[PDB]
Amino acid sequence: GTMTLKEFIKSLRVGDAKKFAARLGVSPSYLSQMASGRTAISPTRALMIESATEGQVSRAELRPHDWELIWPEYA
Repeated sequence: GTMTLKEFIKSLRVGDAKKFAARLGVSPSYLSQMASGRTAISPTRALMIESATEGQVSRAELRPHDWELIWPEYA
């Protein structure tokens, strides 16, 4: 990918980021905790974020320490 989840959210307008949290089925607080590394991004939600950002925030940035194991085919 090109950027981290935190970097991508930083770039959205506040209104857009509230809509992005809504689209992901999470609260803006939970999205923030995900972007700040305070809680895990589930494998499915990583796929959701990857597809929503057209690959800009990829599963490798969202599960940096075990993406090679969860998706051996992606590598």
